[PDB]
Amino acid sequence: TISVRVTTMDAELEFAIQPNTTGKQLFDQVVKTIGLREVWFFGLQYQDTKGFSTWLKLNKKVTAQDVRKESPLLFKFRAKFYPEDVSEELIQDITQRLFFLQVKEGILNDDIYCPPETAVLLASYAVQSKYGDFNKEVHKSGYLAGDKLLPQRVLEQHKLNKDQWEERIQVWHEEHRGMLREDAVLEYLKIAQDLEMYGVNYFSIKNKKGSELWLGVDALGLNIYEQNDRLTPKIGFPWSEIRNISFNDKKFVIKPIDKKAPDFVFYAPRLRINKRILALCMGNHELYMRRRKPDTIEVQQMKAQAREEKHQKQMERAMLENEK
Repeated sequence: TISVRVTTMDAELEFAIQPNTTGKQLFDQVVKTIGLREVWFFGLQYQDTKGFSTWLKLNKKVTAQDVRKESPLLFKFRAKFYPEDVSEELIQDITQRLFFLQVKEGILNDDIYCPPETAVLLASYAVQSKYGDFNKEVHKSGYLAGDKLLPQRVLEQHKLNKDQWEERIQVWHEEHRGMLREDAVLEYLKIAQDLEMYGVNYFSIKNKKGSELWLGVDALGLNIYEQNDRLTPKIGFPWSEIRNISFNDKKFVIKPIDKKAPDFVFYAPRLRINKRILALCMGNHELYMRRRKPDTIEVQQMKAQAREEKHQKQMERAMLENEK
């Protein structure tokens, strides 16, 4: 039997599996352990035998995928898909917290572009989540001096020092007094989800002519970007307009729903990456159609459980808040 370590954005988990264990059986233990039921967004990422970041396929034996000759096997539990609207679609506090931490990681390392003024508001919600209500006795000058709060490109391209950035974040921290940490997490996600790069998987492609471009795959559809501008799509293909996505030997074809419009063609060189593109397209299209049908009874019951858990946590805080 095989020892496994799974890291979420804020937890270490240890498991032992049979060598016959599928992805789905390992994944099911992870989500049961952390109490996550919104499982459709998530997957297990690992570094393969060549050092490439790889999604574990749930419908295959773990040890048959290109996992390393390590012990224990290491995985990262991460969101693979994003909702169109966090308010509507992230039901559980755990789901909200794991999206929050994964997105904030990508904001702070400059993976997800964020203008300075937005970075300050995001940081103010991250502070409310970490520290709770501002109190001028504890949150003295320097209270944020030890925190990674802004993207490096925001800290670089300005001549404000550490102290001036902390003062700007504090103004908004003070404004969030009375906000539950979980409500700050949600307000963070509501701002982040409107960023141009939020929830976009980028891939390096060419058109027929050989112009170097980017493909974006996201919740809403496909986008084509100029090489030097990953913020503004030059062309958009909503999932509602895509009949089929396929590739054969570097050549991708996007067939439209309107059978009289032409196909869109692009080229991507790596078989490994082309499979990953196809999997994100099929996964994003399936969730696009699913969120346009009515909530399953299962989802209604998760919504109920979440609302009751939230009501219960309020009662407990009411009881403690009262004692003194």
